[PDB]
Amino acid sequence: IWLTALKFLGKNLGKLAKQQLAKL
Repeated sequence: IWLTALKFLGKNLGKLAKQQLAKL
């Protein structure tokens, strides 16, 4: 479930993208 995890990690990835936005 590596490609899947990438989605979660992506969830973690974007959730982060938000941390970037919030600050922006």
